[PDB]
Parts: sequence; C-alpha cells; structure tokens
Amino acid sequence: SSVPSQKTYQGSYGFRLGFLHSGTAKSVTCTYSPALNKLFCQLAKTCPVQLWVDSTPPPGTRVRAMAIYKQSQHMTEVVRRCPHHERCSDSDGLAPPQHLIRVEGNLRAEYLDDRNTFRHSVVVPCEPPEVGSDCTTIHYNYMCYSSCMGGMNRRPILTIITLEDSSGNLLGRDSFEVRVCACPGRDRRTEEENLRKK
Ligand SMILES: [Zn+2]
Repeated sequence: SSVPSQKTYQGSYGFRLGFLHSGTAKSVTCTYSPALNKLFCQLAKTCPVQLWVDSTPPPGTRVRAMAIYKQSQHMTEVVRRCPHHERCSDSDGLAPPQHLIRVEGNLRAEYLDDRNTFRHSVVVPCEPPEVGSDCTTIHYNYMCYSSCMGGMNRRPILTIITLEDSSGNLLGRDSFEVRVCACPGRDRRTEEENLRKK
C-alpha cells in the first residue's frame, strides 16, 4: 500500500499535539518521551493526547488518527490487530475488531477502512476546549502489543494525527512513535538511556 505522509505541518491554525508528563514509575500505564518523540503505553489503556491550535478552525473540522510501520521495509504493510486480538470479542460497539487504534468515550467517532489503501483510521469532530481548559484532549487506546505475533510482531509503529476539513482535506499534521508494552515506564527509561549512550 502507498504510504500516508508523516510530515509535520502546523498549517493555517498552528496545529500540534501535546502530551502529559506522566513519569517513568514502574506502575505508569502511559508515558510520553519528548526525547524520542515516542509514546509508551499498556494494552488497551487510556492514552491522553492533547490538541493545540493558535487560532480557531471552522465548524466541521475533524481529527483523524492512523498507524503506519516506521521502518521503510515495512511501511507499505497495513497496521492491524493480530490474529488473536481481532477475534477476542472486546468490541466497544463502534470500533471494528481489526482496528489497532480506538477513540475512547466519543460516540461521534467514525472508523474508516480505506477502500483503496485498506488502511484503518479513526476520526472524531474537532471540539474546542472545555470551559476553563487550554486545550482539547482525545483519549486513544491501542488494542495490540507491539510484540503480538502475526501482527505488529515487534515492528515499531507511528501514529499520524491529521487535522482535516469537512471534506477530508489536510489542515495540519503531527505524529509520534508508539510502543505498546507491559512496562512503559521501564521501557521509556531503557530507550532514553540507549539514546544517551548513542
Ligand atoms: Zn494482538
């Protein structure tokens, strides 16, 4: 399959992501490394991702998430749940069981199987921050481990977040690597130390 762009693009509205500072304790379930631009999270646990803009986008703007393989030798392969997890009957009533990325707690989430690339994505309406908040947060879930045999099978992935108009045209783009693993805090510490030693 052709490869969706991963180029960072703030666009007219100054679109970019933000992440909490969750630390690296052994018990943490989701933690983001700015040094690696990499999110580490446990299977099916809440991943808060912030959306920031410098100016207000139009009504009907949407926010799409899609996963691709990071390594060039795998980027053309569709990222999907493994043969076990696609059959484990953990449906939330909305997400197709094949989709790796879900949006949690948003009844307006829509799930796309692209008729040409076969790639999966989940899209929600863009919403302004709640009163008293400075940004909007989407809660994502990743529904397979990076290690799942027959699926990601240890290959690193990226999540691409696109801000879109009501037709699906590009308004902004950002991205981050993801590792879905049992101990995100330890793995973040290990990978950050590996980077320093490099
Ligand atoms: Zn799996």
